[PDB]
Amino acid sequence: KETAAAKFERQHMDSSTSAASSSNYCNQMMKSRNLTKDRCKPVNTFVHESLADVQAVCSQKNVACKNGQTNCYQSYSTMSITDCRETGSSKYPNCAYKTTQANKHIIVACEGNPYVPVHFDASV
Ligand SMILES: Nc1nc2c(ncn2[C@H]2C[C@H](O)[C@@H](COP(=O)(O)O)O2)c(=O)[nH]1
Ligand SMILES: Nc1nc2c(ncn2[C@H]2C[C@H](O)[C@@H](COP(=O)(O)O)O2)c(=O)[nH]1
Repeated sequence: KETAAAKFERQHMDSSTSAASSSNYCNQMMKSRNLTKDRCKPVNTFVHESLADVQAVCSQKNVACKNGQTNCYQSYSTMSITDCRETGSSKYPNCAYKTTQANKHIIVACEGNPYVPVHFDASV
């Protein structure tokens, strides 16, 4: 019965590494986190920080979500992230991703008891 909180962690958290070490990281992780079974998800960001540090963003800078919701929050600090997005070649079910390492602020939507991230909105 996967909760939105848990779906966030499966799609976006990778606390086991400080950054993507190889150019194949997104192909391996998108598959292994189950993000290509229904379709190729076009864009997905992984965050290489502890869970507590990411959950804490829900008490940091309140901003508008891209869709106008008001329950989005931007990290005060940059975070280590991996941008995964489909390449030109990518075509379901043969998904293909480019791996880009970056240091950026994250913007997430939060909800719940506990009040935790449930959607990754953007990096800036
Ligand atoms: N839903 C969702 N959107 C993402 C995620 N990572 C980045 N984005 C969004 C932010 C931007 O709206 C868009 C990419 O835009 P750009 O970098 O300009 O091509 O993807 C993610 O993990 N989930
Ligand atoms: N609770 C909640 N879930 C959302 C929001 N936007 C997208 N989702 C859900 C739909 C999908 O199950 C999932 C997609 O993951 P993400 O890449 O984090 O947007 O997030 C939102 O604003 N609030």
